Amino acid sequence: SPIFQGGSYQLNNKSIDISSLLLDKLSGESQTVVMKFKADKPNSLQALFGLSNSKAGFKNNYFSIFMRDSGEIGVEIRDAQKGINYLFSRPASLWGKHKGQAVENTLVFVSDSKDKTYTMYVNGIEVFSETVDTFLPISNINGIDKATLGAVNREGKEHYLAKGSIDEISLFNKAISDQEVSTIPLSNPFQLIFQSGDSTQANYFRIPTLYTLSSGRVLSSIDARYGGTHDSKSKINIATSYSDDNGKTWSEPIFAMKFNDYEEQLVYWPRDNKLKNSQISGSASFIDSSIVEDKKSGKTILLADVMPAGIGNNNANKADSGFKEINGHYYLKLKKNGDNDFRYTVRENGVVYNETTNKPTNYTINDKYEVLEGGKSLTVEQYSVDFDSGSLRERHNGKQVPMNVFYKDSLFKVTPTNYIAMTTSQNRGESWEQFKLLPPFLGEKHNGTYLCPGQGLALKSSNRLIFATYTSGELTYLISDDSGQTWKKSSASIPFKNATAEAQMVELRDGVIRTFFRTTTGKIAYMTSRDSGETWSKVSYIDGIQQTSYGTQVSAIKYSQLIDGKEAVILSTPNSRSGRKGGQLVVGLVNKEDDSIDWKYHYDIDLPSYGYAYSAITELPNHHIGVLFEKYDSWSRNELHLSNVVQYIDLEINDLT
Repeated sequence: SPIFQGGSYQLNNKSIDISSLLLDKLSGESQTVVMKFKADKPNSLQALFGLSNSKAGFKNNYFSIFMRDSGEIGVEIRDAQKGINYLFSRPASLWGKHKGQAVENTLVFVSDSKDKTYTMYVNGIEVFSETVDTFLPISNINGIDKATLGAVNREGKEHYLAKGSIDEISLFNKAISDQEVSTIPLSNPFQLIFQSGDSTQANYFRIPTLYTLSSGRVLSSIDARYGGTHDSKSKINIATSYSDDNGKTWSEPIFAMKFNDYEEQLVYWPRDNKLKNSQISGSASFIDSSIVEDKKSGKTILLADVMPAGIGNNNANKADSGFKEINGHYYLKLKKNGDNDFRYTVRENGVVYNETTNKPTNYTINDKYEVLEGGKSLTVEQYSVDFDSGSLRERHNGKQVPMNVFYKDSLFKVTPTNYIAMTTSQNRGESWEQFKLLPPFLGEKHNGTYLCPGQGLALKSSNRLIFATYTSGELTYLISDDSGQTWKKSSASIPFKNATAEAQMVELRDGVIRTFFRTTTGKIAYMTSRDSGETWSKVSYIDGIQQTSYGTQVSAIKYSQLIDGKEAVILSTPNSRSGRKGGQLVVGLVNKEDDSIDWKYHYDIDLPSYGYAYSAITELPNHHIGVLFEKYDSWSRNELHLSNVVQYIDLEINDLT
């Protein structure tokens, strides 16, 4: 079926000409390129493949498949006479190295004249799909006379010289279907747990977690993000999946926490500069999850932040908890439609009580935070979103759903601020219970704290459960000794105002906790408790790892085995002062005399220039390490709204050292 096939070409800053093999075979208006290639030391911008008009006066007449040392992939399709200059790309589409060896990437470009569409897949993932009104076949460019590997020949000179290798290349005079694409063999160093088109119906995912349960099951949680990769305000649900075989295969995702005020739509969110900041603005959401397992009860516990309709971090009421204190007890406040003030509370058995007239109403709130009148369920109409009119529209879709107090159309509404909720599973992640709000920890006039995403900590020698959270000026550890039925706080002051101090904990020895956390200084910080978390030391910093000024979540575990005769801690973080890239696992050996850590080994996840943001790590039952991570720069305004960049890998200790 192919018109051309070649192999083992080495690109060392000198192009290979293949004109007399390929050019005379190109025909018709549809084509497909399949390319298996390695590039572990790429130049800044380099072409892998070129079709050009190399004659003087025609320098803007070519097709190329190009890559950047940031991991971006794209095509150019240019014809000066037709007036067409197409450029399509997506960042963070590529792999560089895995376990000291160059990764073979599989690229498939489809040029389809019947539908007027250009489609790119890398490593089995669709990275762009672009329909045009004036279609330009790649073979139909005016005066093409060269086919080149490792450059584009423009006016006689090699432009975009490449470093790398093309192990295999094939061309077809056909636009192959999405069915035929799925049958091309792949050499992937990674797998997917959550992905576009699964049961969540979210097209985006952020904020991975991983935790190894006592049965050997590995559980993962994540943000299922509907309106692009934007934080709240937006539509976001919390989804989960588990593996019963050391991470080799994963279950179909379910919801741990979800709202029904807006539809679950799989949407292609715009990436152009005019529309990319569009944000879903009338929906409730959840954001940032954390997991722990409780030994005594056998329950699995998951917390996440909760945002009412149209609320997120920058518009949330900072001077209000959402609760009223009436003699040491806390009651959720509510505002009725037509009132200027919060005149109601939710008392015992969900009774809506009028604070102004001190009388109970005919309304109640159920365990699901839904409103009943005289025992009868009230409803609201659902919204859906679209870009059909050229901008974002949010509108009623004709479907009735239970009236919830976090919803925009509810007769009774909560304070517009941030909350924390918990759910539990009694079957290790196969189903999740209805969520319950946690109470305020810092008083009536203080907004909720922010949960640190990743793992809670279960102390080895006791029944103590701890979840780190942050707020302005401190880490607020939430402690429960009774399977999450009651909670208390433990504050640890930090020398930063308004930092995103996302924290993760390890147990060095019984009752001894070291917490590693994100700061605003470009260094990872730490503090120790020898108290089982009652009291905390001052702050110190890690040398040998760099972050940016705004910083990035760091994951941390205590390994179960000795390395070079000593106990070991493993950290996962970007190691770069420029952006969220240069991902590492760093292995530290503990000194038994003073609890200091000697960071002795630094393992390269991929190339220094390739994206790496938030991450999850766990020791798998077989002593391997599982890593689930954002493989892109999640801060950059150039890398927003990418699908299937949250990816999973498996490593062994001997790879790291």
